[PDB]
Amino acid sequence: LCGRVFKSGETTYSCRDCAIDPTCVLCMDCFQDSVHKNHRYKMHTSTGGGFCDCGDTEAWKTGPFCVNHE
Ligand SMILES: [Zn+2]
Ligand SMILES: [Zn+2]
Ligand SMILES: [Zn+2]
Repeated sequence: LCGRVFKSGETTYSCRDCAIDPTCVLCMDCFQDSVHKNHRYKMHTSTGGGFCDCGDTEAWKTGPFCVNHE
């Protein structure tokens, strides 16, 4: 599990194809090493205090782990 806490302004990513809902999100480092960079991804600018869902098998229809966290 990544679980990194986002700072305000940080760039993060959801996947329209795989996210169970629009709040499922990856930090940039996880996103870049994930299957979702080749999907219908959607960038989000953090308000601050959200967290990365990399490794959460409940959050992603495919590829819940990036290469770093597999
Ligand atoms: Zn992460
Ligand atoms: Zn990861
Ligand atoms: Zn995806």
